[PDB]
Amino acid sequence: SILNDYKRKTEGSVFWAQRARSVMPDDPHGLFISDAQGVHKTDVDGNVYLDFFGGHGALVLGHGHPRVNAAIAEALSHGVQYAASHPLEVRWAERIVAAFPSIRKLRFTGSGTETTLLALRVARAFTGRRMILRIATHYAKNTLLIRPDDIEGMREVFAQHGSDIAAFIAEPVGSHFGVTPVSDSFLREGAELARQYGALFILDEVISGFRVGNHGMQALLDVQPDLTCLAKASAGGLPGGILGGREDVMGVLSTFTGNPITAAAAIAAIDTILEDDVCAKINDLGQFAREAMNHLFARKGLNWLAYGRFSGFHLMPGLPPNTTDTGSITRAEVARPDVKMIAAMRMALILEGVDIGGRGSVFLSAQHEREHVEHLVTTFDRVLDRLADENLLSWQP
Amino acid sequence: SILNDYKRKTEGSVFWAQRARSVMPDDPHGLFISDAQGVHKTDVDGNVYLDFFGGHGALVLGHGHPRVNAAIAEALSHGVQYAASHPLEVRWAERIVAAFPSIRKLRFTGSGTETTLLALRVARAFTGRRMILRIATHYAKNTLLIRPDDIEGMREVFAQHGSDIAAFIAEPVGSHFGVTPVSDSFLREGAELARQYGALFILDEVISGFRVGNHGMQALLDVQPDLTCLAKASAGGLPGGILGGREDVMGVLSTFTGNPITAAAAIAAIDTILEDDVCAKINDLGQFAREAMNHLFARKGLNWLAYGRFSGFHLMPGLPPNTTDTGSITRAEVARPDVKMIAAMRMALILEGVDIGGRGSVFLSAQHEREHVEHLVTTFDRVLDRLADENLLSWQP
Repeated sequence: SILNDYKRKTEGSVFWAQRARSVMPDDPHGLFISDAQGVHKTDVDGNVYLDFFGGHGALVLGHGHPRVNAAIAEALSHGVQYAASHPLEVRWAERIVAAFPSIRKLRFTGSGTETTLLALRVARAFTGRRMILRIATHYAKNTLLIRPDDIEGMREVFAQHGSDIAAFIAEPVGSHFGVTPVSDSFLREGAELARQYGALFILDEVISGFRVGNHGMQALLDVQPDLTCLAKASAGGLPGGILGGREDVMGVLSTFTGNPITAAAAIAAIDTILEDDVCAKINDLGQFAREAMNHLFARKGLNWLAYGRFSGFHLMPGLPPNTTDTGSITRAEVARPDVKMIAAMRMALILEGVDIGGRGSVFLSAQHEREHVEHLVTTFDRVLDRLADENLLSWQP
Repeated sequence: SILNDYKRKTEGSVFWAQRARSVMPDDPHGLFISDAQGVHKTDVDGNVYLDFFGGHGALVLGHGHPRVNAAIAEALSHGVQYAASHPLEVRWAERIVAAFPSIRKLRFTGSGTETTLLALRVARAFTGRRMILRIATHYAKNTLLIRPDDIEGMREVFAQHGSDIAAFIAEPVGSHFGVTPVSDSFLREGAELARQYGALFILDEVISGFRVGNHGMQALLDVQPDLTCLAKASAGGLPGGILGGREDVMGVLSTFTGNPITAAAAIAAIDTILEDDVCAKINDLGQFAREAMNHLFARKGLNWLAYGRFSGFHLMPGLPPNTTDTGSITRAEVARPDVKMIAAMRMALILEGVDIGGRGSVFLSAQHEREHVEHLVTTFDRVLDRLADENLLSWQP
């Protein structure tokens, strides 16, 4: 079986998973990783994998890009781990202001989490209002919830509550870079409704920043958010966040200090992304990968769909591969894929030497090539056959 | 003047502060740091400072301890920046469970902020209750506030609201490691009130962990918190946090994955702290420093007080140095020190080659010695004379 093959391939991860279970809360064991470089990683058993998810978006340039690692090495040699005032942080900030037209002034934070938290406090401070509107992910007294793409629900929320809404906060593309898609038009209307009711619009660009393009998702949306949240690729793949925005709104900021090692990584990563035309190349690769996967599903006679935008894709078992409207995903109308099937899919991919994320998600990096995507297609072909072998596939759409 | 001497000593920091002001929200310029090692740091002008605050508590072992840096270097050479499953994270977790008797199971987080946030969500999940009790710092519909050491206010809060309180969360020693002191007895009573009303008790050990002793502040309090928050020294001085606690409460956990570089630093730092008896040595140094500073104030005829516990101290201008009850600080009865005086104090210390934190706070590390504390005393003697020179000191208690 897939499961027994997987356990036999990863006996060292089984060993470590047992030690982990004794000190952490509690289906099949996860993969313990010992090394990574480029677009490959190695587990504790010495198996090598082609990696399509390591970093969860934070590694736009792949594992250990030489320019980033050289900057980190030089910064480490000076011995400063934290500083509120450091030249590298200023140079990092200069890149962020230059990239995002809406970001006039910024503050560094310890994490993406602290950034969105700080953004809400700043919105409440600046407006004096108490309530925050956010988009529902699955379906907190000052939290209002709205389903993605539910324009009419959003209008009723503002009509009933708009004068008490400090801000509307939204992640573009969709939750977790598009697992639940949200339309650009829904974000633009929410920004307009926010302005008309005196609420701020906070755009969470923690994943989109320095991935979808050189000036953020907000440039693609033609929207000027009052506040922008950044981290991940905008921090060179290292820990830390950035809250940026309008001068007047950021003025309300007039324990985390600052991280010069992260700043060194961010300067090198941003310059490489700009110089090497990385966002365009991974956007093209993402479109190639979605088209190749949907052609594979069609070839095999399977009602699966590869969906998404930019340098990522996601899989929805149960929709036909020629599907163009992802509304049934956004509206949570598609049946949840069988959890045993998804687990076996992830295990079978690992048996073939490939790893992806979650229930079937992929990020592409600057170091992936079309040849790697073709290897993913060939591997998925075999994985689907093995799922069929174990009666884990359904064919009704 | 102090101010003009300071500007002349730090002209390179003036240069960088100008570039910083163009990209960040907006009294005197901060010190831009280029290098650090041991208990010293260097600014962009090449001035060297004896450092009593770098890391804000996170550097229990000083700047660039050789054992920690060797571990970080070895971990970096393998190229893995993030992993949910990595052997070093398991070994790090084994140290945390071994150190804290209350921590049976733990989850790693991206930051101290994410840890206290996650702790509140876990408390609400486990209890089903909506409200959180925390201690007031200066004097959020589900947030209840109580002043430090206000036992009677705490009882009334529980009488009026206790069945809806998911948790009482408190930082030991006091806000920012004792700037506003809170008594151990107040924490013990709050833990008892929490249990009796079905609320969880969350102890924020982000600063106390692996600083006050080898088994946390909770061992010194004889309290078994349901959840413990850790970061800073418990993460080897590197980014990341840890939420630990009771098996049943952590069971409610059954985007951050894990950081093997932080784990490498934490293993090395914890082992060094344990092996080298560091907590006892910096507790002794902290007591020495408070006594030496209060003797200095007495010698000079000044009504200033050095207060605090463990490896830190804080300064309260306006209280006599023989003061033993810090209740007037806890009750916010002491007048706020003049902001011009505090700024000049910090600048004058820098002119003498020393740096401290905030409005007069100090952390001591494993690499500080009594000789360094004596140099701080001698330097403060001169700084106080210069404050008097500029009519910045008041002598009424």
